[PDB]
Amino acid sequence: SAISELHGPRLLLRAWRDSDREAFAEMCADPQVMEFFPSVLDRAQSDALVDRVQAHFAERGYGPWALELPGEAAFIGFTGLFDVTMDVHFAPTVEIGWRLAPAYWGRGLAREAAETALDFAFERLRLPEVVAFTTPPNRRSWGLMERLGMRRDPAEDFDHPLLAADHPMRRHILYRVDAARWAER
Ligand SMILES: CC(C)(COP(=O)(O)OP(=O)(O)OC[C@H]1O[C@@H](n2cnc3c(N)ncnc32)[C@H](O)[C@@H]1OP(=O)(O)O)[C@@H](O)C(=O)NCCC(=O)NCCS
Ligand SMILES: [Zn+2]
Repeated sequence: SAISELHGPRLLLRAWRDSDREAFAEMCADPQVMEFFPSVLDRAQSDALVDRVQAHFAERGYGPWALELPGEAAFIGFTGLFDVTMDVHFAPTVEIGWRLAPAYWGRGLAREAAETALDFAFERLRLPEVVAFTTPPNRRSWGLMERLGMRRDPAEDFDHPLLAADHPMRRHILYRVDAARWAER
């Protein structure tokens, strides 16, 4: 396979390692990290998530990269691209998502990771568009989407189809950025 690593000024976006699973599990168990998600995850659930990531990298050659901070930390979380195949109005497409350990918030690291992942999406993969979705309360998350230059149509708000019809977290907002908008920043 030989999954290609992506480099920013500060960040290394790399394939996941066994050593990552411990660090990622405490992130998944952190109520500040998982605040706008349905719940925190146990070790088994966190490992399942990593298995899905590795399987995504095996099939597609890209995925949510593990974020390394050379000269500081081996693992501060993930940022990158996931294929959207679920039954939503904007499928099929590619989504960008991110999760940082709280110690690394407020540093522009999610921004830098996301810019590196989108550079890849538009320059190497040459995708027409990348989406991002989150819940309205998760201001840190859609705050990053709009600072990245992604734009929301409130009319494109949707109920996540892999949650229950009456799930309290069901309502998601959609941000989009196309090759043209990304190149124009
Ligand atoms: C969503 C999340 C990744 C955002 O991370 P973040 O660190 O807030 O985002 P950025 O990398 O853009 O950093 C922005 C902050 O750094 C500051 N900053 C400092 N130096 C900066 C730099 N060089 N570049 C950019 N921002 C910089 C900005 O002013 C801003 O400060 P503020 O948040 O207090 O206003 C993070 O809150 C998180 O992991 N949350 C939990 C997981 C989650 O919900 N993910 C979304 C799933 S839908
Ligand atoms: Zn959600």
